[PDB]
Amino acid sequence: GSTVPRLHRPSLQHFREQFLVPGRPVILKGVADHWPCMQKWSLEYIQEIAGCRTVPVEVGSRYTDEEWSQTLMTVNEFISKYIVNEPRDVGYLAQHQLFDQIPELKQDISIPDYCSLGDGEEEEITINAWFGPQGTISPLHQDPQQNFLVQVMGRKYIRLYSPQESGALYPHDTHLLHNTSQVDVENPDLEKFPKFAKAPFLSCILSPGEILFIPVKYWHYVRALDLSFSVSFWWS
Ligand SMILES: CNC(=N)NCCC[C@H](N)C(=O)O
Ligand SMILES: O=C(O)CCC(=O)C(=O)O
Ligand SMILES: [Zn+2]
Repeated sequence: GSTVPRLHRPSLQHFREQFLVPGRPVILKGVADHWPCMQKWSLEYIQEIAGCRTVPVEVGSRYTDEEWSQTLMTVNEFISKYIVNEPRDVGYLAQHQLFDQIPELKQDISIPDYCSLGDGEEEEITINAWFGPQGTISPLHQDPQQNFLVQVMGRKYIRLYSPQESGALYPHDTHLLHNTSQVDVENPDLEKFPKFAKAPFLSCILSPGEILFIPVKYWHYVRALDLSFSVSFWWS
């Protein structure tokens, strides 16, 4: 397919009419690139401000693996065990509302102006942190809300499939995982999932300072290319 469009600070109206309403993905430049987090956030700063706090940690390459698990530890332990000391396994501080837990970190980010284009309340917006080493993989899935995924540290390779292509993505037959694809995006078993091949997609490498708008129910697949930290905003 082709690359996700990059727009420098588009007006609220242009974003509403060209991406929000028709549900098209877009990268927003010049919006979050000067949030205090962009130059302040590093291992040391995160250790100093958050190192002592308990956080949920996902262990295993993908959350669809059988030998995959969720455990608890301090931020310092996570960085030590799963980032800097030659990790033995993939650890990932994923989908954790770190900013409700640590209000001092919320100072370093903001609510994107584009969120007020929706029907939801600003404080009903779910803010999650995505902190982990190079190689963390989030398998193909969809979320029930609009998403502003802001990249702070490192880069992320992201694959996007429109909800119309849901048939060729073979969602799990479980209810519980029905929002998660059965296909390994970067190595698809075409013999078991032959329709995944002709399914068109958008993709991009998301870099620090860039915001990825993921339309509601838009399927996304995410792999960290470096030591990465992302902040997702779920809104309506
Ligand atoms: C997205 N990656 C991950 N390693 N954990 C959280 C996955 C739960 C949820 N369904 C989601 O992707 O938002
Ligand atoms: O960045 C990732 O690893 C996945 C993030 C995600 O799934 C989301 O923000 O909805
Ligand atoms: Zn998601």
